[PDB]
Amino acid sequence: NRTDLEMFLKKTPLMVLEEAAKAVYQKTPTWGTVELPEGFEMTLILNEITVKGQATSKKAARQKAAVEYLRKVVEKGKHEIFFIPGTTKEEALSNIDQISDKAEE
Repeated sequence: NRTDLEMFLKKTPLMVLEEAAKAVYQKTPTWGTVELPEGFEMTLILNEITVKGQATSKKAARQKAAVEYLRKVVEKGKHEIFFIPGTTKEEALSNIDQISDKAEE
């Protein structure tokens, strides 16, 4: 956000996490890989927010996890963890949602 370059690097969803964990506590995020009959479960921890997601792929495993985290933020009116821009309600949701879709092109 500070620089246009950041917008470009925002190509991946993990960029939002790296910036969120950093701008909030200047600390890196925590990931965990589980092996269960269901497949693989990703555990994401962020200071006070912790989320988990089950998936059959590694790429989709983290993506789903990083999303659950962001959601908890909006609920606590703290979407500004890194500065998620949302002129309106749907803008905040829709904005993030696009960060996931833009994963490809």
